[PDB]
Amino acid sequence: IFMGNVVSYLLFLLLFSRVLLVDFQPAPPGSLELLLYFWAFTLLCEELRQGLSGSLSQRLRLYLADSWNQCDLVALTCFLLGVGCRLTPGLYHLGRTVLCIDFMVFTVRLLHIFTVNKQLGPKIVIVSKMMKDVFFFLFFLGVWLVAYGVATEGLLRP
Amino acid sequence: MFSYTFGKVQGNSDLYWKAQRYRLIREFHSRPALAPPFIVISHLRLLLRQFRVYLSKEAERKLLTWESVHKENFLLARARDKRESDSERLKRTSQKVDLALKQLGHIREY
Amino acid sequence: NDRPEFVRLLISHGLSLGHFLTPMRLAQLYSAAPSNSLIRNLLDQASHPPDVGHVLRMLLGKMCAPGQAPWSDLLLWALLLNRAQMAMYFWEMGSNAVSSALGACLLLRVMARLEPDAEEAARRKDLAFKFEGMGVDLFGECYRSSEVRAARLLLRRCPLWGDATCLQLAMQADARAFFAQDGVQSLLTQKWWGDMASTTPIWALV
Amino acid sequence: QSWIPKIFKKKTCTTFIVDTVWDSDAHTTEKPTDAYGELDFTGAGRKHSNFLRLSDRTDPAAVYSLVTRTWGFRAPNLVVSVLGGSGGPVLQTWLQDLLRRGLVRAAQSTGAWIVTGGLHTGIGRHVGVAVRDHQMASTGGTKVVAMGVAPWGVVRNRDTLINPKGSFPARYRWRGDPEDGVQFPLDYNYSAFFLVDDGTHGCLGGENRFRLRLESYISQQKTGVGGTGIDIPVLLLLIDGDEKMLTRIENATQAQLPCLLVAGSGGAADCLAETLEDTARDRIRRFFPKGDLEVLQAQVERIMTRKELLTVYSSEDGSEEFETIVLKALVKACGYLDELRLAVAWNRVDIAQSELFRGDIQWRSFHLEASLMDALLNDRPEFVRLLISHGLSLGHFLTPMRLAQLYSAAPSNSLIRNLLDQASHPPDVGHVLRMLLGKMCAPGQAPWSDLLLWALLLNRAQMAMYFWEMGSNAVSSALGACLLLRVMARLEPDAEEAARRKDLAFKFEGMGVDLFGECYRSSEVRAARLLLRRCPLWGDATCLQLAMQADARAFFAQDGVQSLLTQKWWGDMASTTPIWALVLAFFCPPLIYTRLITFRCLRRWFHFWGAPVTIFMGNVVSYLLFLLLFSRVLLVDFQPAPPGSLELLLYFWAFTLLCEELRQGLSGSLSQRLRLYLADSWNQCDLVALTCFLLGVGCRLTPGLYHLGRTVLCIDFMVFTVRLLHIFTVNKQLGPKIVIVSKMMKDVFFFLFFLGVWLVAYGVATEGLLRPRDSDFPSILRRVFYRPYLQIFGQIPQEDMDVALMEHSNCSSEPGFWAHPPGAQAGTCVSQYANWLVVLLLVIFLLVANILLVNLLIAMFSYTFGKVQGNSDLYWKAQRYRLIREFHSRPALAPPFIVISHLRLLLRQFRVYLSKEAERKLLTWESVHKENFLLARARDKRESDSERLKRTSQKVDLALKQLGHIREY
Ligand SMILES: Nc1ncnc2c1ncn2[C@@H]1O[C@H](COP(=O)(O)OP(=O)(O)OP(=O)(O)O)[C@@H](O)[C@H]1O
Ligand SMILES: Nc1ncnc2c1ncn2[C@@H]1O[C@H](COP(=O)(O)OP(=O)(O)OP(=O)(O)O)[C@@H](O)[C@H]1O
Repeated sequence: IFMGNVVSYLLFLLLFSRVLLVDFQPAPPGSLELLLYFWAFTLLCEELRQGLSGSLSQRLRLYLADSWNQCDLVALTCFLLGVGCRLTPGLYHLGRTVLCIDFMVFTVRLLHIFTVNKQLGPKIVIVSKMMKDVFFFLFFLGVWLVAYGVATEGLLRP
Repeated sequence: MFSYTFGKVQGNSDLYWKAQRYRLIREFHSRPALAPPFIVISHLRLLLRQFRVYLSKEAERKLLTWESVHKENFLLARARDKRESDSERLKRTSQKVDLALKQLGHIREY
Repeated sequence: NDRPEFVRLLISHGLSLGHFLTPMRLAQLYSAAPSNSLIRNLLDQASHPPDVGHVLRMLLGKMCAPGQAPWSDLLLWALLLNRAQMAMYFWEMGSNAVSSALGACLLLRVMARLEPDAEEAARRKDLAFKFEGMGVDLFGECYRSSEVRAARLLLRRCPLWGDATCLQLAMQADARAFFAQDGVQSLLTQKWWGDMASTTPIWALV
Repeated sequence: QSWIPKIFKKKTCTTFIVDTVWDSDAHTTEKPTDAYGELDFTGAGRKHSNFLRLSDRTDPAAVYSLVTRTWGFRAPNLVVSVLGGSGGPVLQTWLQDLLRRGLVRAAQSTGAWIVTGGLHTGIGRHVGVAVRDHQMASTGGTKVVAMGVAPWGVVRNRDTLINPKGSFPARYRWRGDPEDGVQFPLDYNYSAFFLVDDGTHGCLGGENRFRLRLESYISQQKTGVGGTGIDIPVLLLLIDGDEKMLTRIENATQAQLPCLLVAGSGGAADCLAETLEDTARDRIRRFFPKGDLEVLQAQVERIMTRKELLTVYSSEDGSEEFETIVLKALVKACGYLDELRLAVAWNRVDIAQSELFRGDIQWRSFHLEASLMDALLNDRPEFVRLLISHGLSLGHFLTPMRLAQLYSAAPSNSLIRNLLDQASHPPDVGHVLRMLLGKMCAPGQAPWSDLLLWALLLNRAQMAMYFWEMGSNAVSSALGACLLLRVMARLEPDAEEAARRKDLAFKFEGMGVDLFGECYRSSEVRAARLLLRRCPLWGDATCLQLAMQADARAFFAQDGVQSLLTQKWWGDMASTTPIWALVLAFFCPPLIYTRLITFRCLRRWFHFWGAPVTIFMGNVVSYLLFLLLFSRVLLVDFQPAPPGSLELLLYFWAFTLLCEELRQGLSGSLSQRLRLYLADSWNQCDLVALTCFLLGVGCRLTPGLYHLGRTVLCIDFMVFTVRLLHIFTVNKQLGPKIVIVSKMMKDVFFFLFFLGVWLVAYGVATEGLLRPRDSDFPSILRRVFYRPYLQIFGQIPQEDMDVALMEHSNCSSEPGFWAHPPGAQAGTCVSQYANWLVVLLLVIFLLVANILLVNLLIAMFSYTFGKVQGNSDLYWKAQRYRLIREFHSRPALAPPFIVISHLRLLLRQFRVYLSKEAERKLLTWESVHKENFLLARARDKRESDSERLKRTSQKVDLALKQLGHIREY
């Protein structure tokens, strides 16, 4: 079942990229875009089933307290928002942009899918423990960038 | 910093992954055998219709007796290991030297 | 009076525990908790004879909450009152040892959250770690003896703990040391491969 | 089980006679039994006993087989039947001390069965109290086994035991009833209960006949594995008693059962003891008032008739002297058994030491051989060590019949039993060794090697170690033991038995390492001769061959073996020869005759050009020149024209390389050798290289497929070049790091997986945002994967992605604003709707890939390197011998000239040899070093703080005993 779902998710990403890079036009949606809509609907139904089978309020709070389920909810919400924007005649480019970012959000869930895998799992969970070092690096880099960039811009006087 | 943190969190991350492996396997066992977008088929079934062993009493009794035998062996081994340590040997030697002193005092009195 | 050595000595000497422990005696045992203890607070809440069943239901939820020698009753009493040595003795004299160790770990970890005192919570967590270690050691012994019977012991439902399996109790108790031993991991691999052989190559599966 | 009622009966009365004589056998009918199974004493949290209601006329064989096999009771090494028991719940304190400290302690130490009445009254109650008190103040020792032979009819609340289907969890009411002098409960301190139903109710004494028959039957069984041991000793202990007890003693004496009478007890015990020490009627009158004198006197006379079966436990004797007294009661009954065989039947090595040390008796060779056979069969290494340290001829002891008996002592479930059964399609140990270790590795006078092989096959660690310590070819036997144990651990159905075999193999490998270290510290030349000699015990295999077969990396890793390998690597030259000197002599042959190379005309020439290091250097030079020729042909001489002279020379060189590979594959059954060759990764790479060379040459020779041949040969050159790493694996400097490199592939794969996911996400997002007009499939793949991949290496094309750096042109008919990227493989027109997001995505991509992923990979590499350093070094040290041997086995010529030597090998189709004197001297030297090493280890163990504390505790116990003796008087 894990292998089948991995293959299905890879094909879903392939279809998503095919629709995003080729089939996405200001015209009404075509067959492949509607197939992508149906596939995202089935993904949403699976997520809803998993949330139900996991009181209603306590279960919803449990679902919304999980970081990866927050990411999956963000993915599905952005997909819905981009589709709604695109179907509106005015907001086609906004829908394209939202769906472009939503593709990244969908793709980064391969790590969460393969967390169960024996080889990738421990290192994937180690990766999340490096964010404090990353944030220290970003803070020091931001301070240095501000100082150096403002000094150079002031010296050069463009 | 990355090298230090990696070396520091290696073992705890491995233990966490081992602990969560059961939940991941259970979750993959609970899901439909179909893959999307075909899962909707199975979903319709789950919309229309709405990791364990079972042992007989004899088999359960035999299994519990076997477990009790292993528990008693483990407890006996632990007790033997504690008794034969140097701390307990020294304690018993001190107690027996106290007993010898008492007997020597009794002899010395008369 | 919390004298574990005396109870061990008196039970090692001949004595019928099933005849000893009457419901009045069990009520007296539960009425020996300090008025400032967490168990006294829970019993007072459940009384809106003791209500140990209600306390267990509210602590471990359901399907995890729990004549003849009643070692399980005495173990539950000693766990609720946080008496480490007597709880360990009653575990050593009981029957469903691995599941009772996991359930004791779960109950102690649950009650350590409801502790107003940080030191009492630390004591409960220490006792829970000791019980988890006892379960790990006993399952290691059993698995070295026999893998099939160890797997049956791990996957059976214990009626003492609400028909919960050992894996469910360990997951609820967050007993990572129990999940980390080789027998449990190999059983998990065997369940992962289902009705196929765990040694099946990945390329063959593809 | 469910078969018990079919073979065990119960007696129910049919003929009614009022209280003319009720016969127990004539007026009763036997029916399938209804009371059998296990007992749970309700309320008490104790283990379940095993109970059986059985007829009075039940043969002891069936019940004994039920106890030993069905109920899982070990056969007793001794049976003490306790009789008598004066009326009164209170015994004399000294008698209670005798029952607890003397009887129960001895029963636990010797593994005996205590047999008495199982009821909670009288001597049964007192023995139960003794067992309880012993267990309360007890260590982690095995529990005492108690049997209660009690009448069915006086068992209180026995109706709860009746269930024809089998009352396995039979709940028994053992307390709470008013005390009565007729019915008594079952004492729960007893492991098993035999309820002898003779048909009566409330009558005592109907079970004595079955009890005596059972004791007599047990007296005829054999101890130990099989029926090889001595008859099980059965002793009757008598305390107090009455006239019926005198009848019991008379019957037991007539049944040839020794009786130990406790002096100071009372009637029927002090009476018989006083009569025995007197060697007449007043004693019977005072002990037995209201008893007819004639019958009692005649009974006492019949008792004294067989007075060699009676022993007296005098009041002077203490409890600690119980076992010894039992001994003096058993051997006196014999006059077959002796004290040594009894000490072996029990696990009492102290008794054996005391018996051997006493000088009044002189043990002969047949006593010692019998005891040694018992100790060997029963797995008693301490006894065999003690009996061999005592004088004994091992060559005379071990006969072929005895060795067959030793091999027939293996469990039916053992691996060795399975192998012996397979080989028997006397034992077939030779065939088993042949099938285990192959051939040329598979194995009067003291046969220590035979006993070592027997102990290794049966996996008896302590006896195997002892037989190794007593043997001769110690280093080779340790390596061979390690090899055999590692081989047999694969064929083990049980994982724990395989773990035990691997533990023993590690211990033997450590023993070999320690002994070779000792020998090498003593002398390097003799140690090298010992390492390189052929051991006829292990198929004329050298120690290096045994270590290679056993994968004994710890043996290869010690400094003496490594220095010997270096010496063999340099051949007939000095191991300290500089590498630059070797190069100078290689390129200037006459310089081998100068001071440059210190050897240790024609002979010198062959010595220099036959050394493995010189062959390695020559092959390295040849392979470098082959790669040079390959590159010259590939870059210059490769034309669609027919092949030239250099290309044909390259063809010939590749042919000679293929012939060398074929020779190595042959010299390494045909199918098994081919599978071995194809299971090696580097040989797979070499096969791929040669196959691609052939494929490219075939394509090029075809007129159509010239470019395909060029491409295939271009990749094939890379495959050939990367084999320099495999060539230099043998090198000392590069080897360990080369093998460390292969352990980084998991980190590499994690990096590639994370990078691929990030590349897919970022590239598809950027391609979607930019919307290039030249959206061909290769162009899309390029801009999705290849350009972001190059951004990781500093190739960041801002002008192709940042619209602010482009010229804004109306190059698209679609609504919106567009810009023209100058890049050739860009879309020639891109959207500028949300180009700030493209820039932000580039910033995030650089952060995630160039900073986070790369540094994470560095951290993972550092961790893995530190983790696998030592194991990689050990692996390289282990494989060094095989690499040196392989370079020694190959021709002294280098390709393409090797074909010359190959023709020779086609036309004609690391050891020392010692004389008998030199071999004997070397083996004696090795034995001297082994004995010194063993003595040093024993001294180190004895002088440790643990053993000092243990001896101090023992001597304080002795001092307490002497102080008690002083205090008594
Ligand atoms: N059938 C039995 N076998 C072995 N031990 C027994 C048996 N019955 C009682 N005992 C032990 O004897 C001890 C004292 O019990 P005892 O038989 O003297 O009286 P009781 O029936 O238990 O009590 P009470 O006097 O209140 O009726 C206890 O240790 C008990 O376990
Ligand atoms: N020549 C000898 N030198 C030293 N010890 C010896 C000698 N002969 C026998 N022994 C030892 O004496 C002990 C008993 O052997 P003993 O000489 O009494 O009889 P035996 O010839 O070995 O046996 P048997 O009585 O069966 O002929 C053994 O420990 C044996 O090793």
